[PDB]
Amino acid sequence: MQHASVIAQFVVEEFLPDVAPADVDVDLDLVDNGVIDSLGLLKVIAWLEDRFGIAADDVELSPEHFRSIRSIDAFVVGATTPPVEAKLQ
Ligand SMILES: *P(=O)(O)OCC(C)(C)[C@H](O)C(=O)NCCC(=O)NCCS
Repeated sequence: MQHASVIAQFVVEEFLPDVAPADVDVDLDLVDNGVIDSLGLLKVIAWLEDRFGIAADDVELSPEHFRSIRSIDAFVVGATTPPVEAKLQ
């Protein structure tokens, strides 16, 4: 897990940026925020894939992928771990 704090900040900042993301239990299943799994996922995959040019086929989309931030961290780290100071819309 590299820059794991950025991953929580990346997802948490999108939902609650007025709250310190490092002060949020990053152990919460993003499923509650599943709102991003469909509407945000379409925008994130289209924008995120374009930014790194990663084909969606490389990874399958499913609710289990958002079950926990740690699970996603492994898939992202296994392919690419891009650290960012803040989430870009
Ligand atoms: P949302 O809560 O409608 O997304 C829920 C899940 C993740 C179950 C979604 O239906 C799914 O099967 N996975 C992602 C599908 C997808 O490509 N989303 C973009 C347009 S819905």
